[PDB]
Amino acid sequence: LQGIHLSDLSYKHAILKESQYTIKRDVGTTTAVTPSSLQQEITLLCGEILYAKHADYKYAAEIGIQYISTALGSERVQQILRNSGSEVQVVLTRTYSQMLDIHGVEKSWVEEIDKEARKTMATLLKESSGNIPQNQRPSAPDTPIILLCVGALIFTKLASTIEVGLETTVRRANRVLSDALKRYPRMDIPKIARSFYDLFEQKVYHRSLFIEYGKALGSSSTGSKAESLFVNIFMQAYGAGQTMLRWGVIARSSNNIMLGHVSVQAELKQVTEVYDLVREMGPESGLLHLRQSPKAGLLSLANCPNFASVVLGNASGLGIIGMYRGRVPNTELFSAAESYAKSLKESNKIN
Amino acid sequence: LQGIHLSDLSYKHAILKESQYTIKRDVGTTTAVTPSSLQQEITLLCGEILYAKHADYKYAAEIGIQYISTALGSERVQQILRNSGSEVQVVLTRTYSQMLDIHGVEKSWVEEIDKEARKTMATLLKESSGNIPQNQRPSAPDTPIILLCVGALIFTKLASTIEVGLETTVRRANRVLSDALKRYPRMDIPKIARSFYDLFEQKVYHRSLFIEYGKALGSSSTGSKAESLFVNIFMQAYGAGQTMLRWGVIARSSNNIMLGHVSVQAELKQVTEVYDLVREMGPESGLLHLRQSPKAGLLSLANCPNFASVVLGNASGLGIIGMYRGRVPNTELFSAAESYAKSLKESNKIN
RNA sequence: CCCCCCC
RNA sequence: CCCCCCC
RNA sequence: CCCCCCC
Repeated sequence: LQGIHLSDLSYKHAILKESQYTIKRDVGTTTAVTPSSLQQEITLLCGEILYAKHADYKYAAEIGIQYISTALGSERVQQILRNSGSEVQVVLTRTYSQMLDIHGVEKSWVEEIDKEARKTMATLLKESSGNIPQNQRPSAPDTPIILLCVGALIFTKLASTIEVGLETTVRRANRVLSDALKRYPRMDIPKIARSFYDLFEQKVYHRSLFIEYGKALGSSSTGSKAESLFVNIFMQAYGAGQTMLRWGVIARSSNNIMLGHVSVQAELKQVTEVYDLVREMGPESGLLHLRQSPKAGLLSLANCPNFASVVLGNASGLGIIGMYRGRVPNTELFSAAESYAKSLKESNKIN
Repeated sequence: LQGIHLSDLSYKHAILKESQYTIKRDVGTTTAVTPSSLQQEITLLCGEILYAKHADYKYAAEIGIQYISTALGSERVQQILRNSGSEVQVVLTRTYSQMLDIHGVEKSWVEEIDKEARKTMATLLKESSGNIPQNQRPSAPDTPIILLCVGALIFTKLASTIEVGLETTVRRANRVLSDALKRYPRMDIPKIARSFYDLFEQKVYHRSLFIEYGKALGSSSTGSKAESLFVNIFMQAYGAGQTMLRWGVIARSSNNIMLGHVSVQAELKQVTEVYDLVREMGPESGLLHLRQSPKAGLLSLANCPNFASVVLGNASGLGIIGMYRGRVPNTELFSAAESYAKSLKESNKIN
């Protein structure tokens, strides 16, 4: 019975990877970038969104991506978008009287944001004592990273739903971005997070651009505290969309007894096949669901309902499951595993 | 008695593979493609089929394949059709007053679809408040993928019959494509599925084209949710036409005792020969029945009636068999295996 | 179809 | 998010 | 002849 063996998942991945034809999408579309020579200007804009209370926050995500384009460069951004499987043609950014004319961003919106911020600055300078510290002004150099930090908070929740993503973004930004909130009392994290979620859903190639910024930021030798925060959040997004694999390795670490049941041991073979596929893809496997790479879904453990039920039960017993909205296929295994996991958690055994 | 050994299946595959002559079919036939430069137009068409209620849905499959041709490119599509063993000459697509003139698709049909959709758009804009969201309009960029998703749903049922294929397509599309159904309330999945089944049966080389799209989609680094859904369904079609091999490896995983009977052990040798042939073909073995490759049928286990009866009985015991319409050659083994499989399923044993 | 928690 | 002492 | 279920 040794030769009755199939190896379907390896075959599916082999078909998907060895393709001699390249897909083509977004052929007639264009997007905006800003060259690095305008960074000192875009910083102002990226901060002139933050300390004023604006009626419309529609293109804040585009301004964050513009700052990313200044950091990487126009040519590198065009190359990344082209190599992301999307033939979107970059349109450069110009200046006019100075302010920016970003492609796809109406000049009325930029003028409105600038005028609102100038009025707020005049109000906070006329009434107050004129003692604005160095960190409270819009031209601070970490403001674009603070906006990209809101973008990165909503980035970690791209596998989740929109409402959960916004709630988590606001909840985590009231604490993660406490210092920026103190510096800028009136920054509307909900609306900026909504703009960033809309951008990531509509223009999916900007997810690849956003990931390249994380790499270009993580590889740097030095950085400010805003950039260190951004990289921390970006790496917190790494295993997004594959929490089932992480909880499975957690269950294996917990030495759950129900892993030895007959059906779990039956499915362990193809489970190990999924993990082998993870290793085969390697470091870029974690970014599959963040990029919405169609190759994602080869890592799904949905074809092993009993293993998934045991792992979810173990997670629920340890309290890791939290408020996870996933499905439990086999409820009896789930309840037994949850009970055993709680029993193991309660007991304190030391070797 | 060691030398009394034949190895017929390896010899049959050796004859089939080592052929110095190439077959020629469809010599005088032609088909239509659309170059990538017209993608932004074809998208409109592929969506202008979806939100209106059309009397005739005859060429919807051809419009989906046209979008595939835009994605891959005209030259790559001609090369794939030529390398699929079919000498069909691609005819390019032109525009006229703008609309498309697709070869083999009557201009009356395209005009009818466009006019019906325009009338529906006028009716839903005049009566309603003129608040059409960004996802509900025909020019949405995932509409061609939604049509190809209906095509992929009926693609997974090409080994099955037409009526079963249509019923399964409608049943699965009411849930898989729920979001598109909400966005486009009036999309007739039955008629579009009928058009796609007709296309796949008549023009069999388009199955190869359709498979190339799946690969060109799976190899991409990023994709929208429609394309991720399409790749998920396309990979769900992988082992199509060879569920007997999958249920055999399932039975081996179940450690069915009746695998050790005399006749099953007699046939296990040539069964292992079939599985070895599967490995010999490798990753492309799963797509044999989807492509209607004549080499398919070398993977048939119909020459092992007792092994097939035991495997089907095991599947019926575990409940996997569902409503499978296959034949049970040896009924006694089938009933005993089904009884044992139910007994194993009922008992809950943990190691 | 997949995904879905917390930091 | 991370970090947080003493020399 | 082969294929035939569910997701």
